[PDB]
Amino acid sequence: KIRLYQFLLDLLRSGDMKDSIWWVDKDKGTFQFSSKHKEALAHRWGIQKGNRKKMTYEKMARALRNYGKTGEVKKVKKKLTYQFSGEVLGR
DNA sequence: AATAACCGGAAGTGGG
DNA sequence: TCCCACTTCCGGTTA
Ligand code: NA
Ligand code: NA
Repeated sequence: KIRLYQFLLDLLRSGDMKDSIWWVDKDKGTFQFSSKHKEALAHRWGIQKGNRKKMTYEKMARALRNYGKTGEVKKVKKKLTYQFSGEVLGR
């Protein structure tokens, strides 16, 4: 099953949910969620995963924070903004 | 207060 | 057995 960071990177590449997520500076790997439309993207993540409960942005971001230590995704000090690692961007 | 973004410990679920 | 990669729940902080 796909990993959350890859789900997000794939969305950014495909542009299929452009109103929910977008690059801030794609060269740096920085991206930002929509305040008003992030839940639709979270819902899609849960359905793609086959999870028992409805996925929420709160729970999705709880998972995102766990990447801080290993480094795949880090929180940026900007509203709803995160950053992929160079390794994630390359791989 | 109402709303929103952000936080993480702890325990549960999946598939190795 | 016991870690993976989250998920779910809860209580919380800051603006
Ligand atoms: Na929020
Ligand atoms: Na603010």
